[PDB]
Amino acid sequence: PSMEDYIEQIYMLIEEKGYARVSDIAEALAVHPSSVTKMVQKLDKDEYLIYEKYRGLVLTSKGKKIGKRLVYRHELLEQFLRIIGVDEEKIYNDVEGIEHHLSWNSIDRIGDLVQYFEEDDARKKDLKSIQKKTEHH
Amino acid sequence: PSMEDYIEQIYMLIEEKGYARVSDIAEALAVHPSSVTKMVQKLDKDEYLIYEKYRGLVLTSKGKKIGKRLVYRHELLEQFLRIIGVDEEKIYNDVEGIEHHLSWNSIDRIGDLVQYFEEDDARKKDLKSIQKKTEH
Ligand SMILES: [Zn+2]
Ligand SMILES: [Zn+2]
Repeated sequence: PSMEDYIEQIYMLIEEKGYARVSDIAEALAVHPSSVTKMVQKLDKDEYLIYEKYRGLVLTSKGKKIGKRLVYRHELLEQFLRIIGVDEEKIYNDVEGIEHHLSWNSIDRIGDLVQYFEEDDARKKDLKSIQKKTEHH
Repeated sequence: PSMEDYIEQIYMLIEEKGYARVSDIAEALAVHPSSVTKMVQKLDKDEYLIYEKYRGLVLTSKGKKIGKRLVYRHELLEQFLRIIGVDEEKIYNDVEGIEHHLSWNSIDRIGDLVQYFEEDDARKKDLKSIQKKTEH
């Protein structure tokens, strides 16, 4: 997991539970707690989050903005693969593997693509028609 | 560099030069020759290629089929990012980063999408109109 992977999951946990426990981060990323503590320290140093005494892990404004961006990117990519017809079961793992290796330019263009299809269902129908061609013929 | 990264580059060198030198593979993947030798041995064990006392490394039919599919995948993804409007200069690095992490289902669906736009320019024009809209 990259730094973006950690911030993405920390943001999600804070929104889901209201806080992000090291044990919960470790579970979400399927890694050892030590790996989390190491990354958390790096994120603290880079000012993405803090840990004032008790209370707990808290994202800084910089961490919150990036986290929101990452969840947006994840959601958008799933919608993209869903719209173009990828089997639902395969969508998550694919987004997991590509999301943090795409420039913002690509993300924003994929965003335009999604809007393109959402704007007129007729385009989705024509796309399905093409899938039928490339299917047999 | 993953196993697929190596096969993709080896296939390309063979198509370009007619052979894949360890040094050319190291330069293409920006890695040390030692890492190449290690990977080549793994690829040999896995039967993707073999070594010849006079022709260097040769891909087996399994390696050739994979290599061809990898180059197809790379080219397809570049065309996809290109048709949807990504700045040309950013396309290569994006494809390099995602290409070997997409299922065939996704690759084939992206293939249909490319055909969808290549079939009627009006669709390209309409996508451009939306980009102007999302631009506000
Ligand atoms: Zn994600
Ligand atoms: Zn490639």
